Amino acid sequence: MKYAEGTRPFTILIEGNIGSGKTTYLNHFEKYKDDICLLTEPVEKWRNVNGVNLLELMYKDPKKWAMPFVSYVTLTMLQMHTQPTNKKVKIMERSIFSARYCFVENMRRNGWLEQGMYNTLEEWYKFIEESIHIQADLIIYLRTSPEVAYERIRKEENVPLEYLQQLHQLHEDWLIHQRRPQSCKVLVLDADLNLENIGTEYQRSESSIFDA
Amino acid sequence: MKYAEGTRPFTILIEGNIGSGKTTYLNHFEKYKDDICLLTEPVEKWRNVNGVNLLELMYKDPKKWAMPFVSYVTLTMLQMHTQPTNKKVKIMERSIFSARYCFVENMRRNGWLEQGMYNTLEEWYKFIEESIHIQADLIIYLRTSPEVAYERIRKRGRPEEKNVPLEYLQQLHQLHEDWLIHQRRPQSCKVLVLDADLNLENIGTEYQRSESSIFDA
Ligand SMILES: Cc1cc2cn([C@H]3C[C@H](O)[C@@H](CO)O3)c(=O)nc2[nH]1
Ligand SMILES: Cc1cc2cn([C@H]3C[C@H](O)[C@@H](CO)O3)c(=O)nc2[nH]1
Repeated sequence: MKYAEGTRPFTILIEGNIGSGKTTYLNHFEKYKDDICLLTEPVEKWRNVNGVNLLELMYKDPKKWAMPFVSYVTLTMLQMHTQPTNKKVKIMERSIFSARYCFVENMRRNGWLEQGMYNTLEEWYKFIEESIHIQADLIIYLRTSPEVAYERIRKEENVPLEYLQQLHQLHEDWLIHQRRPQSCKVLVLDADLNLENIGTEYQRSESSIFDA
Repeated sequence: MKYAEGTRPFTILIEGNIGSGKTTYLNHFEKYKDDICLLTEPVEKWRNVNGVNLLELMYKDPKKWAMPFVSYVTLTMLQMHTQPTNKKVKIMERSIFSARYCFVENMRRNGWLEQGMYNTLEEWYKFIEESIHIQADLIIYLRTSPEVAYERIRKRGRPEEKNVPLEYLQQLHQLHEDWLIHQRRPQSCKVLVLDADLNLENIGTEYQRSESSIFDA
């Protein structure tokens, strides 16, 4: 058996470049937090590993901090995947899959993970796949232009357009092309548009809009 | 449930310093191969990781290769722990527990893992404890004085090991003492201690297999 086979709520992964409006799109589901297990990317855990800020240390010295940073990131996504709930729906911001097919892969290309390290991570991903139950029912792709993504990131971190281009192509390879092992179906939103009002045609029966 | 809760054979962990005679001790169980799942240190996997040799690189440049080396070593020990068998006894050379409590701790103390890396590895060990079933019924501790183990390493000249200083052996000695004698680590099972300053070539030989030709007519 795999670990946490009992965690099987309908599990939606929100995927997107930096600055694809993931945070906005996710905030819209808050009204449903009583019926939906809502998990936003755990940046604050990356900023504070028993004292240490792995996020700064990585965007400062990526050659040194890549392996440890992606290692910890991978753990935190694995916790979100395996996190039990009595709710019928889980929506996660990103996934172990975006860690493996996008961030790790870009880090290998940019030379921040040598072949030694890369091979070790891939061996772990194969072990994780064999050993840990990861419910993935649906992916929502917030698909952007790198140009549009770069504008949004200005509003913060020192991130070049070229990094966003790199992450865009890997997202295109995974979610549009089918060049990675594909767990589930993908729905694409044009995240170039403003998504402030997405889904608002749907209203909760409990909303004051339906009071007498 | 945890992964591989089905792998439940009586599992014995052989632990000791570099040079404690673990390879000799394990080889004496070879006559029991039909009834024991015998799993020796997977050094060969560490010497070829889809082409790369991680052991060399770690003893060459520990500061760079410590995080990767110990992460992969951890994986290979997990593969032995979780390996299924129809035999009633599994005997493993070392464990994830020596990786965590001895080798990772020693690399942190020697500055080859910065706090960031150590903390990340600890979070994973805690997750592995929670997620993966690790059968541990017995530890046999091949206890040595560092000086006797130093001498044994010299007499072998095993290329990677040759240049290990006495001070490194002392460090790993004290980490084994803290775990297997002092109980300063979370202890899963009982420990039996051999005096591995002595030669163990002939240990257990009062016991002979009935199938042995010494009991042929
Ligand atoms: C799964 C995953 C999330 C993630 C985020 N990040 C960075 C990019 C953004 O600037 C920041 C907030 O998402 O974290 C990364 O470098 N690798 C990652 N992998
Ligand atoms: C679990 C574990 C085994 C192990 C072996 N080794 C080294 C010590 C010896 O020189 C060699 C074979 O025991 O491998 C290490 O550096 N870290 C390790 N961790």
